[PDB]
Amino acid sequence: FMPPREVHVQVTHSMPPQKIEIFKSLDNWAEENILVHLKPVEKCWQPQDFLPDPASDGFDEQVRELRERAKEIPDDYFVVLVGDMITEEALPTYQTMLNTLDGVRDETGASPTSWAIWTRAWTAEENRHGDLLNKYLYLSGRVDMRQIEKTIQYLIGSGMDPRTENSPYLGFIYTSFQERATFISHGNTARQAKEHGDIKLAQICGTIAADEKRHETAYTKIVEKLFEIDPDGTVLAFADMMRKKISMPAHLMYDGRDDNLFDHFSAVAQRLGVYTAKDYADILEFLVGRWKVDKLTGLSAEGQKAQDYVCRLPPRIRRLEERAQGRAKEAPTMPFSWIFDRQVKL
Amino acid sequence: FMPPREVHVQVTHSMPPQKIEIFKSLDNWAEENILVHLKPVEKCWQPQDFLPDPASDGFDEQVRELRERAKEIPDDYFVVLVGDMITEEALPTYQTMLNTLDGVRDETGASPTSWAIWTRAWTAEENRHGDLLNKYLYLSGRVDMRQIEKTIQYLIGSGMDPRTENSPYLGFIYTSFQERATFISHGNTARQAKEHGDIKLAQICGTIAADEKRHETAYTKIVEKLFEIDPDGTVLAFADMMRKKISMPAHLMYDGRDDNLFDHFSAVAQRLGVYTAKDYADILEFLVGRWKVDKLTGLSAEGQKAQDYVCRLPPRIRRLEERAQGRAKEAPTMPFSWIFDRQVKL
Ligand SMILES: [Fe+2]
Ligand SMILES: [Fe+2]
Repeated sequence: FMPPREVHVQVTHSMPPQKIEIFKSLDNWAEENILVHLKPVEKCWQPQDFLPDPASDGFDEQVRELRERAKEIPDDYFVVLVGDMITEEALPTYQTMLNTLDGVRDETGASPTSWAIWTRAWTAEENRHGDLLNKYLYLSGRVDMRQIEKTIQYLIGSGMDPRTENSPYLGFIYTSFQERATFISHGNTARQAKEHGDIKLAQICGTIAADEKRHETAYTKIVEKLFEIDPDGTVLAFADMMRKKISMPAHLMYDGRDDNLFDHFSAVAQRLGVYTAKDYADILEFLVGRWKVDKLTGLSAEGQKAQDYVCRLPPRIRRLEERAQGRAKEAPTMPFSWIFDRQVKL
Repeated sequence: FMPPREVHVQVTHSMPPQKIEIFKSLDNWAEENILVHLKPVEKCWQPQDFLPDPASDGFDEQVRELRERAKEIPDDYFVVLVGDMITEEALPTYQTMLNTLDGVRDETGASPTSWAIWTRAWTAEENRHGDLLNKYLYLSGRVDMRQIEKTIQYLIGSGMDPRTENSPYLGFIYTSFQERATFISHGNTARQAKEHGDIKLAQICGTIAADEKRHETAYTKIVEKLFEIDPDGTVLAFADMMRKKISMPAHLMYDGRDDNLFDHFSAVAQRLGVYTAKDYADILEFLVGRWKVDKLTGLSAEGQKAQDYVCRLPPRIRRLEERAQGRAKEAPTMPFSWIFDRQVKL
């Protein structure tokens, strides 16, 4: 019953150590540019805002309406939603990931540094996503919670190596790409929940999307400054990540039944138009756009090629991955333990 | 609206670096002595096992029975249960904490080392506790979930510095003490749920207790080997931790309303006999017993005093903290946002 393992040689601490200082120097910069994308907790929504109120006489009719509505939502959607939700619940991993990063790590668990304050805050904000989606899914009755729980335990046990090699350059680029992927993801699960008549679920997805967009803005701003301070190392970092392809935090997903669970979940996501290969491209083009990569000049021999590769990658990735031919018609149907081994097209 | 902050100078990397090797050496030892307390995921219980089944015709009558029973459980209990639950949900922090530890850290997020495998697995096991208690509490309708959620967000944002200084010696002693504290905690919330007629909740707490006992056994076994390999550094570490007093992972608890929320939650917990100053002693006595600290001989000048301090501490802590006089009668009554500002004795 072994889950899938990371298949690539594991590289640690691949950024010149003499560069930690730049992040220690950037500390106050971060305090005034990042710790603003922090809504005070009192201002933040909480999951309870979107769920039946267990301390109200309303509770029953609310739970009943929730379920009544969930019937008009297809299984394929739920598979995607569930996958989405599982990714979210693997958060401990993700915090841990951010804390592998060399100049921006929380050395104690309660470090007073801007980098740490941000990490602990982002995590606290992120924690509400799992909770919300979880309970929603629980209440819905449309899904197999035990299999979903099992999946999550496998996932956290497995972890992820996003191949950031302990580099804040790579780490912050990764998360930049990452968070945008899930803004689109939820953006669409939201759009689609409305289309299937469930405004309250659309609201759940939409709010989660808003949160991921705010975080996107923050991590890009860190990278923007890195591009500004150290163009060379940064372009190099961006090209490195793209060469490796960004791998989603949930790729080692496993439910004890399906050895290609991630591939399969992603396929459904793609068929429904929730998150496509097309989007993956749109992300780094946006990112090449945002970081004005084309507008950079004066770099090292190695910088030249890195820039050009990263600038010219989206059109190629576009063609390469727009031949949905074998799979945008004769995709097989496949069971999913998350929905009691009911089946959906791939 | 600022939460409480850690009040002690933050010390990092206080273990001689030349000692990382001992943990790298201990790697295979850990694989055959620790990765056994790993029940395969398939064998593990999941939260759904203890909750109403949302995909059953039974769901309603189950939710109904759950709440009917929660009425016969007093508010003070719930305060304790909720605080217990919040501590649990601060898990991201705790994984992060274990990963601050120098020779036992996960360098990548999916490190193939025994130490990392254990950390990721322990975390995946621990994740179920929050989920379970959360949903239970949500269904119960006896508690204010929004205030609980808000508390959690503050908590994760705040984190904890358990003062382990990046030392696996200190880290593993901390978690050794820690996990035993919550085995007792849950042991008693369990006993007491039965006493108030809610067997299903007793089962929830009892199962969570079983998990923590398994983990206790593992972390003590790491420390046992450390005592065995390096008696000096270890006794020194144990005395250091005790001098500092072990601080619970949730001490910086805050709900936007009560500036001494931890103290207040702990007080209720003490009044109900869930976790007392008396217990805190019983833990390190058990630990001084378990690690046969008294039976050690041949140490350094500094080792002598460290051993004796640690051996003779529990009786003193016992007398010192058994004068529940000012507080084991005329404790004030106090509101708790976790229960809609209803009040309980302290
Ligand atoms: Fe998220
Ligand atoms: Fe626990």
